[PDB]
Amino acid sequence: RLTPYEEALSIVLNDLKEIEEVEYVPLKDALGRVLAEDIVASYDLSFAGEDVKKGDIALKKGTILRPQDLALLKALGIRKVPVKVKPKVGIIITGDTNSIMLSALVERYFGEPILYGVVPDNEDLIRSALEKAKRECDLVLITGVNLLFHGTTIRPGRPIGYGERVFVMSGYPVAVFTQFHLFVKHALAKLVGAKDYEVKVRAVLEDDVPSQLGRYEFVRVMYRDGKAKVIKKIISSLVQSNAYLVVPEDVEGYRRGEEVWVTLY
Amino acid sequence: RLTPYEEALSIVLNDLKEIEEVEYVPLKDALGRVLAEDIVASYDLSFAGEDVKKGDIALKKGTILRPQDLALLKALGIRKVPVKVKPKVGIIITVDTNSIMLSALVERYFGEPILYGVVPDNEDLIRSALEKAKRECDLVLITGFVNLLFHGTTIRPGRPIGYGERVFVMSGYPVAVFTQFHLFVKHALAKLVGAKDYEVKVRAVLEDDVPSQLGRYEFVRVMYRDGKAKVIKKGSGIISSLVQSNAYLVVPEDVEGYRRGEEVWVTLY
Repeated sequence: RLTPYEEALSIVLNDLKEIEEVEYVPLKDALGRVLAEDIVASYDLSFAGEDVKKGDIALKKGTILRPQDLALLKALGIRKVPVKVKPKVGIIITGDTNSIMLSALVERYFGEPILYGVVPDNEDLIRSALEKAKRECDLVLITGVNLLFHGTTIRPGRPIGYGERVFVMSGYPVAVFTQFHLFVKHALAKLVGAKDYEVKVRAVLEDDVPSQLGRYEFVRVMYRDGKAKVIKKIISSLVQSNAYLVVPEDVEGYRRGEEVWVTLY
Repeated sequence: RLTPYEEALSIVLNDLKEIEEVEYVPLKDALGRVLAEDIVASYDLSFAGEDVKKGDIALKKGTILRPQDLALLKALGIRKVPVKVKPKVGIIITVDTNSIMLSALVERYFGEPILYGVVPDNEDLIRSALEKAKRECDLVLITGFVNLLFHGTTIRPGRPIGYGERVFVMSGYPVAVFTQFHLFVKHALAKLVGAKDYEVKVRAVLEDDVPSQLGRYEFVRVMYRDGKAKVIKKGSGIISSLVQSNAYLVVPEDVEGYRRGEEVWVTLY
């Protein structure tokens, strides 16, 4: 009884509320951080007011601050910036490469990894580590709860579940990576109000893309200069790729030479 | 008598030798650093080694380490990764938004920023401020002395830019400074650390006309989304065009401009 992907995504997203916890940091330390509210020019910056006019929104809420954003803030006199507090993500691992991969994935995507390291196969130990993680963390990821769903149409990573602020993820690296990009990433963004975290590009396929109806497929690709090389394939598939093509459940596949969308890592 | 951009750029890159100084850092801290050397697998990781086989290069020198790159290193048992020691980049300024803009830009592009603050437009004070930065840094940026290999190029904005002896003489205008960083400093930093694949060109259909002129290498700020590029209307003291963009288009000087509806290359910030 697999939950179609888009459906599953909406469940997880509808079950999470943007965190309203604001905190203030010096400009230097604001790079990469998510702007907690609109910034309104309090004065003006060639009959001037060209840059930004008093009362206009200089930067919007959920802006992932870049070097030029810091530059603007400075020009507006803002010494300390209001930024969202990083969602703490507990990382539990059951039995080891996922611990560091997920730690880095969550750092790259607005979160604060919290590493509970490994937990052996004992439903007791697992349960405590997990309940511990649930108390300490805004969101928890455990590798293989009242699950709003378990088992999905994604490939790989079908067995994924989400319930009560926790994702039950796979144990295979590429499946963990797929699960993060198709689920966790979007969850982390809604929690912090991040805007423009994904870049979609047009690419022409250098290869065929074998798929199958009924599966939402995550395909790894090396995207370069308007072209995508499908990585035939096992961590090497992720290292040899820099982007991903999705093949929905009603698309049987794609043919060498046609144009599609890939999303950059 | 202006230097043409590409001629100018290869002058800077060819005068810079890759730093071969390495440091070993734990995996937890290796994210985004540049792998200093090819890593060959000591192990085998559906047949054995399908992932990586003994004696093969698992990761190439120059790789900007990503979450999965670190995961492969753990699999290979490399608790301490040989990474390049960040080039140190002195920032001298002659209020000021360039200090913090450049500092983040260098941070974003492989270097370690070192602030020397503002110095009076006093020639003596500039000379010693420079000399101090040359002693401590692999590269120096002065906004606002030097045996320059060129001074003034075809680029717009940021035309007066000069380079010589590890120092870029940069503009005082935010948009010119940003322009000069992406067209020159970013590349000089990459050459120094030996970074591979540090930029992404994408195809975009223009939502607007891109007016330019022959004789000038134009840096055009754009907002790229969903196969489309929106041209930002606005060096230049107006940093709002920098923030309302996420990519840039180059108009290479033997091109008068581009028209609405035409497809082009834009480079993501």
